[PDB]
Amino acid sequence: HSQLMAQLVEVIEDSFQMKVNKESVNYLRLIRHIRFTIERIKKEEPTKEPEKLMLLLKNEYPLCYNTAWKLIKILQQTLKKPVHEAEAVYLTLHLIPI
Amino acid sequence: QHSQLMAQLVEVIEDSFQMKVNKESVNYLRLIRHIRFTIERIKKEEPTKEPEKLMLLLKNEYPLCYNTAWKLIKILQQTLKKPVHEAEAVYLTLHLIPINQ
Repeated sequence: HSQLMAQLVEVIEDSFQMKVNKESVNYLRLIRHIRFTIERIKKEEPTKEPEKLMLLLKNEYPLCYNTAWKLIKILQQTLKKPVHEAEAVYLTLHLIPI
Repeated sequence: QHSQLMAQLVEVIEDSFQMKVNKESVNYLRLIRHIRFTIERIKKEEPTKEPEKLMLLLKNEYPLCYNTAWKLIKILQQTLKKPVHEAEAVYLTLHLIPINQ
């Protein structure tokens, strides 16, 4: 899907008004994710909703991810209630901009 | 309140990122609002509809990456001629975020 991948890349460059770093880990990862999503779509297999997101966030933003978990550690120690993993995902996403 | 708890969460954030949060800024306010909601869901022991919640979060907080992901998803659907699920837009947004920055 050479022309398809090129077109997807162009939409991203136009939209974000940047040129991709084709050297970078983030880019290499994106193209691999797109190639794999193509296959899942062809096969009509479901997306993994949950624990997949966690690994992704850990790899893309280790510092925000681990920061989320230190927050959650303090919350558990204080409030004593269990913490559903989905909470580390939301916090990681709220921390990235800071 | 959870005032001291909040204060302690913010120090930890400041120290992790090697920064000072301007406590008279919109991003100090945004941050603590999201954090109080986390506390409330933990204390009250409430689960979230995770695909549903992420889509809402991303739309509000990463609107450029989210909207661009939806455009890509529609291209894939039209080219491959297959259904695409909502979860794709989410996982694709998360790969774009580090790209836009």
